[PDB]
Amino acid sequence: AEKVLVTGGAGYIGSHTVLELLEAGYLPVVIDNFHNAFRGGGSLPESLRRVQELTGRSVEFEEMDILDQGALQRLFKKYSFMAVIHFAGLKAVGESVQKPLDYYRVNLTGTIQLLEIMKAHGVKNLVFSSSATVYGNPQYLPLDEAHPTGGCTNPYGKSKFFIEEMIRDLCQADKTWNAVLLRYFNPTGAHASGCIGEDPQGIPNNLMPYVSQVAIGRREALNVFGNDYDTEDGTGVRDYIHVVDLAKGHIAALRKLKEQCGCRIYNLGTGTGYSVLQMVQAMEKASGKKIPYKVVARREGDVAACYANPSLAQEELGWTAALGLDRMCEDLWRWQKQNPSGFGT
Amino acid sequence: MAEKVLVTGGAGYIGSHTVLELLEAGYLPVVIDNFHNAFRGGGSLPESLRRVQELTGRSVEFEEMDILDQGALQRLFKKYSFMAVIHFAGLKAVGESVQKPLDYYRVNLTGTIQLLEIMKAHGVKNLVFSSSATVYGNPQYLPLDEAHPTGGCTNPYGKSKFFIEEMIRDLCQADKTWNAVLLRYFNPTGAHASGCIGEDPQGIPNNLMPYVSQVAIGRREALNVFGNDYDTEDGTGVRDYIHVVDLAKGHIAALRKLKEQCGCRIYNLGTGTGYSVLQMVQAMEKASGKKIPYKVVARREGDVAACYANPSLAQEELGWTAALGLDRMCEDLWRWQKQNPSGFGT
Ligand SMILES: NC(=O)C1=CN([C@@H]2O[C@H](COP(=O)(O)OP(=O)(O)OC[C@H]3O[C@@H](n4cnc5c(N)ncnc54)[C@H](O)[C@@H]3O)[C@@H](O)[C@H]2O)C=CC1
Ligand SMILES: NC(=O)C1=CN([C@@H]2O[C@H](COP(=O)(O)OP(=O)(O)OC[C@H]3O[C@@H](n4cnc5c(N)ncnc54)[C@H](O)[C@@H]3O)[C@@H](O)[C@H]2O)C=CC1
Ligand SMILES: O=c1ccn([C@@H]2O[C@H](COP(=O)(O)OP(=O)(O)O[C@H]3O[C@H](CO)[C@@H](O)[C@H](O)[C@H]3O)[C@@H](O)[C@H]2O)c(=O)[nH]1
Ligand SMILES: O=c1ccn([C@@H]2O[C@H](COP(=O)(O)OP(=O)(O)O[C@H]3O[C@H](CO)[C@@H](O)[C@H](O)[C@H]3O)[C@@H](O)[C@H]2O)c(=O)[nH]1
Ligand SMILES: C[N+](C)(C)C
Ligand SMILES: C[N+](C)(C)C
Ligand SMILES: C[N+](C)(C)C
Ligand SMILES: [Mg+2]
Ligand SMILES: [Mg+2]
Repeated sequence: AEKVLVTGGAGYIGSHTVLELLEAGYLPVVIDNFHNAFRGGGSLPESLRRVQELTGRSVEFEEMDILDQGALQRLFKKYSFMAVIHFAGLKAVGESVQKPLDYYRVNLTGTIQLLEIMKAHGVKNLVFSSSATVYGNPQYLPLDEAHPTGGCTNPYGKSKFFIEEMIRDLCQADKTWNAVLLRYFNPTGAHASGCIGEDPQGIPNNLMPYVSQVAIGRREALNVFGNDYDTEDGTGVRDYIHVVDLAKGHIAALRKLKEQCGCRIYNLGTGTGYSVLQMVQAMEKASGKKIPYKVVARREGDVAACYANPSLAQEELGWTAALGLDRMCEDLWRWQKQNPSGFGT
Repeated sequence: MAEKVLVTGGAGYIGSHTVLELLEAGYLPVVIDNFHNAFRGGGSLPESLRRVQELTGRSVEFEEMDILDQGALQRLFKKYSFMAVIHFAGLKAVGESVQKPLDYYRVNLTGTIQLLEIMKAHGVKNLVFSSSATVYGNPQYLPLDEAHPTGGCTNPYGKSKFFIEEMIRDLCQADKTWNAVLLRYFNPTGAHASGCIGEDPQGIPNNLMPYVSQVAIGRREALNVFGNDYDTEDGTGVRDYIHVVDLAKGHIAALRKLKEQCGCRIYNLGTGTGYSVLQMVQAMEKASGKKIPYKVVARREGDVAACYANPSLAQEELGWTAALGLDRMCEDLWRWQKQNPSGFGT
């Protein structure tokens, strides 16, 4: 009746969201298998221990895989969840092209297993981590919720779109379900404290963490994936949104579920697009470092540009992304500088 | 021929017929099935397979198991050397799908993903998949060629088939070492000529033909025709009925194609000719010599007016075509029904 299950909560967006939830008086229970998150010293992952410290509130956590029915059943028997925020999954567009089965497995099969447990336990309130990739190659920009979905350019985007469809079907089959599908754009930045941030395990697939690792000196130079796109400078254009703003959108989503909203879909973006080179520039500026780069071939699955029309979320969720580029860059750099090796090494 | 061909859902309708064709064509099948929609034999083998053994004088290796059981699947791939996999296993009750979506996603999606993962792990990268004309969504033009748009399915069952195609297409695009033939079946009907095996619907049939045959035999009072106000010659739905034996043979063609290291290939398995509900009723009265009373009721949710294949690509590239006609299909269906009033058993 009270707890909020947060899958993949030790990750980038999840950790920030657990923070916001706690600050807002909610009671999160987090699960993660650490596939893409650093393991803390103690029971808690590093990221979560830090959130526990920043908020002053306990973080209930369990190490587990969403693909383990057993563990999930156990978890649901142990806690009385009121809702589920589902972040757990694989998220690299380019990797998906090469390892489709891993994506279908973790993203599709893992979500199906979670929905089955939820249904079984009567916890029919969900917030799902969707993505702008479900729009496939943009037919128009900015992207609104009315733009066609499907015809994705990569297996990851298909996996997200397929999940949206399953959810719509589930909601059609049972009107008692409420589900908010959040199509995020490109989150960046970090908690203002600089204590938590984006700390991928291994080499970063995302632009910004890679860029920050270059500025801090952990990486020699950034590889720019193509410069022959139909954009102002030829490099990819994305709608960067502060991870803090994005995290806050989850609280608004929780409120929407309480209205017995049914199945709803909202973009979570700023509406302002920035190119690869513009991001590098903003980061040189924030870090005071030179961010060497070189142009390589395009990365399969990538689109030239994508940015959101965030009006719907403002109208129905009463949410808007407050923070801008400067703030994103500044927050990112603060985290990087305070944590040159991320959470640990 | 020492390597084996794994046939999932092989105790079922299309699968059993396919197993028979594989044996006759010299392949060595290993069949798996969980009995979800197949009748348990008196012994270990499913009845359908027991009969296929007698009809061919050849043996069928069989293991009772669920594709969702990773442990059993992993053991299976250790036990045998497979050169290819023909994947028939799955749930197919469209109506139930609209009500139990997750069951459909679990069995069809998760089941396939597991199978593909185990195949990969053991170096088996040759697949034949049971797809369906439903992936084309509501027809935008007729006849339906492989290039007609896919997706936009109207029920979970259909969406699941489309999702599986996409996954396989993605796997093939990623890895040029994979070969996969996606077969879009249209409306399988008929039965093996011996009348020994056929479609054995569990409970009230959801498809037209078994409902028709069951009426003929008196197992059902009368046929309910789902609408007669469609934009068709007689107003009833039009479909491309294709003999299960021809369909089965298409799978042998598929194996041959895989041998060509064909990558991802997609072919319709239809005849190219559509027939209306009323036309099938008349053809069944002709074949059976029995009365088949009907009554026109409301349209059934999700039905399209007409659906039929463009069989050219299959003929030219898969090197296959349906040889059996309408009368043969009805005749064969009737023989099976007549000789087995209650389907399988003893
Ligand atoms: N970062 C981005 O730009 C975007 C992210 N998304 C989605 O948001 C979600 C969270 O993304 P991020 O926080 O950026 O990535 P992340 O990799 O930091 O977070 C995902 C978390 O899931 C965990 N995880 C992975 N597989 C798991 C499994 N089988 N069981 C349990 N935990 C598992 C990982 O260890 C990780 O902590 C994902 O679903 C992602 O696809 C969608 C759009 C934007
Ligand atoms: N009959 C038709 O009109 C069409 C059939 N298809 C597809 O062709 C395939 C075969 O169709 P049919 O022979 O008519 O159906 P069927 O139900 O007779 O055959 C499927 C077989 O799969 C087995 N099975 C189900 N779930 C299983 C699981 N989890 N593990 C192991 N075995 C399992 C069932 O027990 C059954 O013997 C299916 O994938 C179906 O969706 C596609 C188009 C048309
Ligand atoms: O080393 C790198 C990494 C990225 N890029 C480019 O930078 C941009 C952003 O790339 P990336 O951070 O990988 O983000 P996306 O591929 O746009 O996808 C992100 O944003 C999507 C929503 O827009 C989510 O679906 C994905 O999970 C999330 O990874 C693109 O134009 C990339 O080509 C480079 O040039 N070099
Ligand atoms: O009791 C019945 C059953 C069917 N019909 C009609 O007969 C036609 C055929 O219906 P049915 O046998 O259920 O076949 P389809 O709905 O066309 O679907 C079959 O063929 C599809 C591909 O064409 C596959 O996706 C399915 O799995 C398979 O069941 C349609 O016009 C129906 O409206 C009736 O009038 N009465
Ligand atoms: C029209 N667009 C392809 C430039 C978005
Ligand atoms: C006869 N065979 C080798 C083609 C199976
Ligand atoms: C194997 N094939 C040449 C008949 C396509
Ligand atoms: Mg390639
Ligand atoms: Mg009469």
